[PDB]
Amino acid sequence: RTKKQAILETALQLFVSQGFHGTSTATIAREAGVATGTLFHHFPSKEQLLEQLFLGVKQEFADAIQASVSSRGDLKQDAEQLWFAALTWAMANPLKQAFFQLYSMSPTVEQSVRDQAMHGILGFIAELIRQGQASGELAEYPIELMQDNCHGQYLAATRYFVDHPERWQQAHERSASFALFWNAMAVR
Amino acid sequence: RTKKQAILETALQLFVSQGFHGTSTATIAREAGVATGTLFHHFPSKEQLLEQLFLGVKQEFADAIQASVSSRGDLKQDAEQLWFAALTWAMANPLKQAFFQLYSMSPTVEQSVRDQAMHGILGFIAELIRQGQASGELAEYPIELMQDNCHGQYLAATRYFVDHPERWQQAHERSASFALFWNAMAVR
Ligand SMILES: [Cl-]
Ligand SMILES: [Cl-]
Repeated sequence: RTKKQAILETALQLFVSQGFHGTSTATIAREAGVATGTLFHHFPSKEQLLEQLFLGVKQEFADAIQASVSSRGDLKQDAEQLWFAALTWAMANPLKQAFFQLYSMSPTVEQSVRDQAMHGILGFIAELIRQGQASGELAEYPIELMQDNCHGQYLAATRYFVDHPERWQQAHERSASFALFWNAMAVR
Repeated sequence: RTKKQAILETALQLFVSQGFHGTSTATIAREAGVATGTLFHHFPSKEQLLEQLFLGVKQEFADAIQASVSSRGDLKQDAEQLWFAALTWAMANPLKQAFFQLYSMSPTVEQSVRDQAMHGILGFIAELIRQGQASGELAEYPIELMQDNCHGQYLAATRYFVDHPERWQQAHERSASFALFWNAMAVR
């Protein structure tokens, strides 16, 4: 409805179907129904538009998975709720999920912007790992390697369930996905 | 050296720096030093060139990691050698590794071609998982989910070590990366 929102929504569609460098600002503006001048006012470069979109979608994801969890104090239970809320979000938002698969861990997004998403927007993930390490449930590996690992396993499980959508309906497949996630981190 | 190889190497450079849809066949042919006619002889479409490049780099990766293994019959030891050979390859080939980060798990490559790389070129990975399950060393989850998980953990660890190249020189960082990889799969 808003000019800025039409640009962001149109950019999301095009960056997924045609890529970042495969998409021109003229195409974005036209498909959004705005003058090229209006696009550059809100976003001075195509790079800034991608960065704002990236952080925006990351914030939506973080907000959805945290709002789905009401803790009872058990870390493994909360980790399970967060994992299945993340995977549910991925199946419910196929365009935004395809955007993560393409840009979340790619050399395309500036490392500093990927850092803001990792330690800022998803800062609570490292806090849960720290709590699990302190309680003796999680192994003591470098925190940043463990968060990248959570991120890689999420992308692997969502690739799997998008490729085999019938398996997302099978509890044995879902349980196996959490087991791979938890057992990578758990103390041995 | 060969006309076909100059094209594949040029396409690799451009598909990484400018993307697939951001790169034209004219630019590829020009930068490879070949006539557009020669490009289409070897590769009838830009899609076929990406697919042949993709399978080619996957075959090089598979060949390098398998050639670096001195197996003694211990699965965990062989998995450790394969994991560190894969990460060594990623650090040694920054362009081809960036190509995997961008295309290996992305919706850009045809699912059929991603399947040929997964079950054909890297078919030995599934065989090692089956052997580990039969020996009581690896958990019994669906093998395709486990293989996607191996793939996601590799991309996460190589993202980490490319972002922090000084940590790749630290044995405790390296050991922690294998621990996350092995413990995801191992029986509990
Ligand atoms: Cl969506
Ligand atoms: Cl390279």
